[PDB]
Amino acid sequence: RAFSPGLTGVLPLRETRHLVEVLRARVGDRFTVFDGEREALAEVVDLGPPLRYRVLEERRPEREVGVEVVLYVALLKGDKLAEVVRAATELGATRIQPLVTRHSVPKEMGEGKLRRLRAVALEAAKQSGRVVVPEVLPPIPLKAVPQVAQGLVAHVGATARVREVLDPEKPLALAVGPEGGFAEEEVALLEARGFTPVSLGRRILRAETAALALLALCTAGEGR
Ligand SMILES: C[S@@+](CC[C@H](N)C(=O)[O-])C[C@H]1O[C@@H](n2cnc3c(N)ncnc32)[C@H](O)[C@@H]1O
Repeated sequence: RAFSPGLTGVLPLRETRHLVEVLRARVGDRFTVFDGEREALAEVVDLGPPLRYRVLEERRPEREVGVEVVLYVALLKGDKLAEVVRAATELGATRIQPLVTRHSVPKEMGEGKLRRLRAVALEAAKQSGRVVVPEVLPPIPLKAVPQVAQGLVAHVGATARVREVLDPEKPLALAVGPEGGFAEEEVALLEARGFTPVSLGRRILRAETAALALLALCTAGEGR
């Protein structure tokens, strides 16, 4: 795959070189090009440089992470979850699950909130390139959080880095605590669901910044 800003048929110097120089490209070879916004298949026309290609068929850029990415975040005060669902949507979350935690101020979510979150979601995906829209389900209790093939819980009291446990091939389950945070009993209770504690640095982070940090380290970090 090559990088061509705009898919105009003119591969920038760097791209032209590597393909012909290193990869050893010739006239006829069918490769793909993308500019980050769209993509398509091509057929090396002239080696230039710059190498001029022939777009054969417009492709649909891979936008999804690859595995299911569930975000279990505690109900936040105000419209915080609105900023979370947005960033999370553009970060790869394929499903967002609000959680009712001991210290989570709000204990429930009205159809109005669940409405705006879904609105924000279906918009964030649209504005991120994603065609898939993350599912924003009605809140539930921690106890409901099922067993997970893989789970990471942003825990201030942890020593494990995400890049030391993250298994790219297996689905992903994330968990962030409310403004107050997860209760010592809640945390371990999640670990009993398959959630491995993870640190997001040596500074206190808002539930929103925490969900973003965690998410970014499991997708944007791995370049997926
Ligand atoms: C802002 S914290 C609540 C206050 C925090 N327990 C404290 O006393 O420092 C809410 C959530 O943000 C996430 N978080 C914030 N800072 C974190 C950190 N340094 N490491 C891991 N998670 C963190 C966790 O999900 C935490 O439950």
